[PDB]
Amino acid sequence: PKEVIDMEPAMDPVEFCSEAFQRPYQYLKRFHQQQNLDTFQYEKGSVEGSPEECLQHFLIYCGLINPSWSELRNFAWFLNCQLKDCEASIFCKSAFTGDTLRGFKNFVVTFMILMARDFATPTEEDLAPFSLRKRWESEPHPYVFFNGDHMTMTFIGFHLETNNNGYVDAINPSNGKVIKKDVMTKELFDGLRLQRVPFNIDFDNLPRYEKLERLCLALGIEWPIDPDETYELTTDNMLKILAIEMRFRCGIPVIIMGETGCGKTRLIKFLSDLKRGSVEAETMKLVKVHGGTTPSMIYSKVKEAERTAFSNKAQHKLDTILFFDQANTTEAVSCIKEILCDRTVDGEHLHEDSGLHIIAACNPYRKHSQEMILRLESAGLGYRVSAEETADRLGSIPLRQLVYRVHALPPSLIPLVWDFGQLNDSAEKLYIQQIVQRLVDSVSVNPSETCVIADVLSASQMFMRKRENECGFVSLRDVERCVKVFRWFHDHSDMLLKELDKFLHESSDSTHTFERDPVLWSLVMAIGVCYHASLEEKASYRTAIARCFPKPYNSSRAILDEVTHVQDLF
Ligand SMILES: Nc1ncnc2c1ncn2[C@@H]1O[C@H](COP(=O)(O)OP(=O)(O)OP(=O)(O)O)[C@@H](O)[C@H]1O
Repeated sequence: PKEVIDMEPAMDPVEFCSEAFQRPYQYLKRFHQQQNLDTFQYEKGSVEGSPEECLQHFLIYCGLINPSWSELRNFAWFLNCQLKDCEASIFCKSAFTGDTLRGFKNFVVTFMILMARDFATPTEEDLAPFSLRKRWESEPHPYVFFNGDHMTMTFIGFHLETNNNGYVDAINPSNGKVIKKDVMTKELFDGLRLQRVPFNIDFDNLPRYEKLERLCLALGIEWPIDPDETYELTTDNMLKILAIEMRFRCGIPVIIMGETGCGKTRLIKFLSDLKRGSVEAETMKLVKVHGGTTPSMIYSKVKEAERTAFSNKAQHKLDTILFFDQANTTEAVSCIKEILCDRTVDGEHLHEDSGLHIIAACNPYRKHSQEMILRLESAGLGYRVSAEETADRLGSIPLRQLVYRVHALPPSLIPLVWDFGQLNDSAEKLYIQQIVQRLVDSVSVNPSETCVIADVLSASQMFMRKRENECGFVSLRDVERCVKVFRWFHDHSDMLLKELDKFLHESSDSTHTFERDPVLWSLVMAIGVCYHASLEEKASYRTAIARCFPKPYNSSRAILDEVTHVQDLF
């Protein structure tokens, strides 16, 4: 649109005449100039508005400098869905019968623009179109939703704090951000407190049952039941799940941006089982996408997913989900593009009344450090094909040097990706503790040493992050692979220590003739095998992990001699 307004139609005649554009444009027409929206809107007709001026309105309220037609379509579709929920609620009639809820609808549209800023506004030289992430989940995500079945709403992701001029402003939790001055009138605030709206709630100090009730209301689930409670449900995860649900229930394609460390599959499975509750039908459908996947199997799997989608919907009245993990490593990433962006599989249209939501993932596009590139090229014999002559690149850089071998994400997906988070390590250690308490089975193993195990796991993870390069971003993937290693080492830690003492007695002096913990030595083995085995700067790791170790192995020499002794034992 930005490059047609000057020289000149532009809008689709059948789409302007559609409600998905007429309703947002009608509301924007009434709101651009200042009129009370108490009048009855959405006549189920076509207003005397022009497609050109409609495009002008959506441009001046889209904010981003150079929007494609896809981004305008996303904005308008999202805004239409949200205003449809607003009209479906009895709050317009609530204001009519209250006669003092004035200023409610201007706040409604302003907050709509805010959450649209959230949703339909994203944004090395060749990685610049991809790695340049202006907004992360470490940003304000003000969210409001209208719960269909009942008459209670949910205001998540922000706070309402009394302003100095008598008003109430949007203050984000855990810090001070004073965005959106003068958004509402105090009569709306009074009517809201008359309506007992759950506004300005810090969800970090609310019970699991109550937060699940808040979700089920927000997720529109009636008679909620709690399917899983072994996963911590923080505020940011709530923001993510509501973001996904809004995205795929309004119509926006939902591509997921994040690294392997972040928990994405777990969260979507959580959402799917919350939607399902107790039916035995297969709702979530994981698809493992990898660097040998060709379009035939993706097309076939999507077809079978839509088949099982009819199966679920027609005779269960349920909504299912199909998921793709790291759906970027395939040379057929664009196949995922036509699957999800324009709703067409292998040239065949995907039915909106079938009942199915497609969610795909993506890896972050970032080049390795030159230090580990030297490490790789020096791994004995160098690579067969050098970088200048590698055919499978994305730009001027081979996939061999990237942190994930990921091909160029096609356009019309860049305006769609949105990051889940970097796993800031504030909740990393808690998840590690949960894993090490769930899968170690330490009912009677070590009442307090489990804290030490989790802490040294987090310390090693921080060592991995506190270094310019990493193997493959094995964050929260090597820990859930090494808890099992630790459990195995403890399970056989009985004859191992006996053989250790025998070997050290029959082949060494009295220095290695001391008792060792069945756990701490097992911890030394787990760190030696999962983490200390791979990296080539082992001295630094030995000196930077000896801190979290207790008295027997306070230094690097102790850890090294223990690992070497066990290798010699085997
Ligand atoms: N002039 C227009 N007026 C209204 N909507 C438009 C206009 N042009 C495009 N759109 C909207 O843009 C959306 C995306 O466009 P479309 O799928 O044709 O993109 P594309 O350029 O073919 O995609 P890609 O290059 O990613 O394959 C369509 O669903 C359509 O509704």
